[PDB]
Amino acid sequence: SELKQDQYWMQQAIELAKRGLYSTKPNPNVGCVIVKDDQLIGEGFHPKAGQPHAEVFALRQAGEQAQGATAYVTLEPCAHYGRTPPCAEALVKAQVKKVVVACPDPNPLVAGKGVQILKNAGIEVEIGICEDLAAKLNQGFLKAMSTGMPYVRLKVASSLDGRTAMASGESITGSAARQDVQHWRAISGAVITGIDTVIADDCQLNVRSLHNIDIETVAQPKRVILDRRGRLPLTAKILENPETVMVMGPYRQELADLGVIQLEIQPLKTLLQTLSKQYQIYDVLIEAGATLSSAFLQEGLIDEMISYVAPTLLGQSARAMFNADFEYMAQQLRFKLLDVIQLDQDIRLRLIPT
Amino acid sequence: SELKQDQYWMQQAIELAKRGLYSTKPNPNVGCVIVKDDQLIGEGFHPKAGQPHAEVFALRQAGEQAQGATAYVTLEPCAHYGRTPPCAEALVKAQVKKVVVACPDPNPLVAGKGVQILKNAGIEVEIGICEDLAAKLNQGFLKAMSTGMPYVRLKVASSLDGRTAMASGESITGSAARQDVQHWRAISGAVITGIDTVIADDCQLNVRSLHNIDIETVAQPKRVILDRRGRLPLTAKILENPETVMVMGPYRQELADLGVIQLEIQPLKTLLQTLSKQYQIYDVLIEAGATLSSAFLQEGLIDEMISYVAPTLLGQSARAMFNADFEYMAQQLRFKLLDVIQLDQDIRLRLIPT
Ligand SMILES: Nc1nc2c(ncn2[C@@H]2O[C@@H](COP(=O)(O)O)[C@@H](O)[C@H]2O)c(=O)[nH]1
Ligand SMILES: Nc1nc2c(ncn2[C@@H]2O[C@@H](COP(=O)(O)O)[C@@H](O)[C@H]2O)c(=O)[nH]1
Ligand SMILES: Nc1nc2c(ncn2[C@@H]2O[C@H](COP(=O)(O)O)[C@@H](O)[C@H]2O)c(=O)[nH]1
Ligand SMILES: Nc1nc2c(ncn2[C@@H]2O[C@H](COP(=O)(O)O)[C@@H](O)[C@H]2O)c(=O)[nH]1
Ligand SMILES: O=C([O-])C(=O)[O-]
Ligand SMILES: O=C([O-])C(=O)[O-]
Ligand SMILES: O=C([O-])C(=O)[O-]
Ligand SMILES: O=C([O-])C(=O)[O-]
Ligand SMILES: C[As](C)(=O)[O-]
Ligand SMILES: C[As](C)(=O)[O-]
Ligand SMILES: [Cl-]
Ligand SMILES: [Cl-]
Ligand SMILES: [Zn+2]
Ligand SMILES: [Zn+2]
Repeated sequence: SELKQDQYWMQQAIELAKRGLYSTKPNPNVGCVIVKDDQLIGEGFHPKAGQPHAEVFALRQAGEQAQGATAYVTLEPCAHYGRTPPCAEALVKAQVKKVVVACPDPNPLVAGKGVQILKNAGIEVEIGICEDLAAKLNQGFLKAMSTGMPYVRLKVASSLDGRTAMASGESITGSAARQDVQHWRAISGAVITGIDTVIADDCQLNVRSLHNIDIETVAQPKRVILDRRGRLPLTAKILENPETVMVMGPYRQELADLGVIQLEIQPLKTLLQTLSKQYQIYDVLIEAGATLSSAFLQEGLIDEMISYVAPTLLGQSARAMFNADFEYMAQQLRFKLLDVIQLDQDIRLRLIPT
Repeated sequence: SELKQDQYWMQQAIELAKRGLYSTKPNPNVGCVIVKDDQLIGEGFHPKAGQPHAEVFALRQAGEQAQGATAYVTLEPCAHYGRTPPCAEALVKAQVKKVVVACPDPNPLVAGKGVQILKNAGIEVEIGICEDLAAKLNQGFLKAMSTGMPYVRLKVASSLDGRTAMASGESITGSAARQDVQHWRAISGAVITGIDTVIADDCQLNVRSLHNIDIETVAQPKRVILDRRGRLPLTAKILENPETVMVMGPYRQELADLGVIQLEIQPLKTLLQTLSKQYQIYDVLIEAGATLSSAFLQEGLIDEMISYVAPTLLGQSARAMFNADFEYMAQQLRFKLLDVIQLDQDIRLRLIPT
C-alpha cells in the first residue's frame, strides 16, 4: 500500500523529531526524511532555536540525489525569512518530486503558504499522514499558534487521601516520581509556582537530570513566580539564575537590578496569554500549592493534570490538594483518565478535563 | 531438571485449585494431579464444603494406574475423619510411589501428620514446590489456621482528592470497579460494614455477577453489620436474606425471629477472632464508611487495602476517606504498593501496610 509506505517513512520522521524535544523551545519539534527508490538518503531534525530547520539537515545529507525524491516532514515547510531562509524554497531548489506533510502550520496568518509554494513549482503535496501522532510532538506550539493560549499541565503530588502536607507545611513521593517530573519540566517553556511554595520548599524548579540527554543541551524552563505582595526573598535558591526568572507582583527595583523579568499583577488567563504572546512560552507546567492549583482548575485553565499519588495516609487535618467548597455531586470536577503508571512505590495518573 | 518437571505439574495442580475459588469457603482451595511415565492420568479440585477432597477426584480418574504414580497436591493431604475419610490414607491405598506437596498444613495441631502417614507407608514425600504460588490460593485459610485471625481486606472508593461523599452523604466509581468488587466479595467469608452505610446506601453487599462462574455455585459472604445502637431497619434490603446476616449490637428479638445471627458488642480485634474461631470466616472484606474504615486501619487490623480512585475532584468540604488527626509526617500510615491497574475510567491500587 502506498499509504502504508508513506506512513512508514513519516513514522521515521516523527522519531527524528523527538531528538530535539528538550532543546527546541520555542521552536517546534520537526523531523524530516528524504526517500528515493524506497531508499533513505537523508534524515534531519531541528535541534534548537537559531539552528537550521529539519528539511535543511535532511537535504544536506541527500545532496544532489534529492532531485526526484520524496520528502517526509512532520510539519508544513516554512514560507518566511527570519533567523534562517524559508524551507519551502529549499525543497523547490532541490527539485523534489513530492513533499509529504503531517501537520499543517498552526499559525492561521501563515497556514497553507508553504504548501502553496510547493504547488506552484509542480511539486506533489499530500497532507495529513500520521497527523495525530505528529501533533503529539507539539501539543503546546500547535495550541498556542492556533489559539493564543499555551498548553497547560498541572502537576500535583498527594497522599492516597488527597493531602499535600501536614497542617504546618511539613513534607511524600519518591525519586522515581521526581525523575518523571524532570521530563515534564524539560518540555515546558515555563514552570509556574506561587510565592508560598518558594518560601516553604526553597525549590529551583529547573532541569538537572534526564535519560539519555546531556543537561547542557536542554533549553531550560523560565521559573514564573506569582507573588502578589512582592515577598520573594532575595536569598531564595530559585534566584541563583535570575535571568531565567519572572515574577508577577508589585515592581521591585531589587529584582530589575538582578535581571529578573517583572510582570504586573494580572488575571491568570491574561498571564497565560502574556507568556505565549510576549515571551513565546507555549508549554506551561504548574508546580504550586493547593490555592494556586485550585484557581487554575476552577478557572478552566488546565489542559492536562498529572497526578502523583503516594501510598500513604496523612489524615483529615493535613492540607487538602483541592480547596474548592462544593455542596452537590453535580459540581464535581470530572476528568477523563488517559493512563496510569507505577513509579516505584508511587503512581502517576494523566487526566484531561471534561 | 527433575525440579522443573515437579514445578510444571504442581503448576497444573495450582491451576485446578482455582476452579473452586468462589465455592470452597470455609474449606481451602486445593488442586491435585496424578502423573505416571510423564503422563497426566488424573486431575482433581475441591469444589465445595462437604464434597470430596481434590486427591479423591484425581484418584477416581487415575483408577488402578495410580499405583507407582506421583501425586502433586497444593496442600498437605488430611489425616483426619470429618465429613469425608482422610486423604493420606487414600493415597496409601492407591499405592502411589511419591506425593509432592506445596503448602504444609497451616493448623499447628495437625501439621505434619498427613506427611507422617505417607512416610510410614514408604511413600516418597517432598515438600515446598511452588509454595509461594500455592499460598496465594489460600491467603485467609493459611493465616487463620496458623494465627487464629482472618486475612482482612479493606475496600475503599474515593475521588482523586481522597473524598467519599459530599458533606451530606450524596454519592463516584463506575461499573468496571463495581465488577472488580464482585471478585473480592466472592472470595470472602464475610463482608463487614457499619450501620451508617446500610442506612445511607441500602446496600446488599452480596455476589450477583462473576466472569465465567454461575452465581448459584458461589458460597456467599455473610454480611456483618456493626450496629452498636441497634438501629438496623427491618425493611433494609440487606435483610431480605436474613440467615446470611450477622449483627453486632444490643440483642433484638426481632432479629433473632428472622434467623439473623447476633453478636454482642466487642472490640474489632475480638470481632475478627470470633468470626474465625466460631464462624469459620477466614477472609474478611471491609466495605464501610470513613469512621469504621479508619478504626480498622488505626488498630492495625488490615492485611491489604484495595483502593479504587475515580478521576474526579469533590472539594475540601466532602467527606475525608481517613479520619485520623495526625500532626507530624512521622505519624503517616505508609503502605507498600503491590500494583495499580486501570478499570475503565477508575484505577485500583492494592496496598500492604508497613
Ligand atoms: N519520553 C518520555 N515520556 C514520558 C516520560 N515520562 C512519562 N512519559 C509519558 O508517558 C508516555 C505515554 O505515552 P503517550 O500516550 O503520551 O504517547 C509517553 O508518551 C510520555 O507522554 C519520560 O520520562 N520520557
Ligand atoms: N481472578 C481474578 N483476579 C482478580 C480480579 N480482579 C483483580 N484480581 C487480582 O489481580 C491479579 C493480580 O495478580 P496477583 O499478584 O494477585 O496474583 C490477580 O492475581 C488477582 O489477585 C478478578 O476479577 N479475577
Ligand atoms: N494564589 C494565587 N491566586 C491567584 C493569583 N492570581 C489570581 N488568583 C486567583 O484566581 C482567581 C481569579 O482571579 P483572577 O485570575 O481573575 O485575578 C481568584 O480566586 C484569585 O484568588 C495569584 O497570583 N496567586
Ligand atoms: N464505627 C464503629 N467504630 C467502632 C466499632 N467498634 C469499635 N470501633 C472503634 O474502634 C476503636 C477501638 O475500639 P474497640 O475496637 O477497642 O472497641 C474505637 O475508636 C472505636 O470507636 C463499631 O462497631 N463501629
Ligand atoms: O541537528 C542535526 O545535527 C541534524 O539534524 O543532523
Ligand atoms: O503572596 C500572595 O499572597 C499571593 O500571591 O497571593
Ligand atoms: O469437582 C469435580 O467434579 C472434580 O474435581 O472433578
Ligand atoms: O451505630 C453506631 O453509631 C455505631 O455502630 O457506633
Ligand atoms: C516544517 As519547518 C517549521 O522546519 O519549515
Ligand atoms: C490437601 As486436603 C485439605 O484436600 O487433604
Ligand atoms: Cl504556591
Ligand atoms: Cl459504616
Ligand atoms: Zn523551515
Ligand atoms: Zn483431604
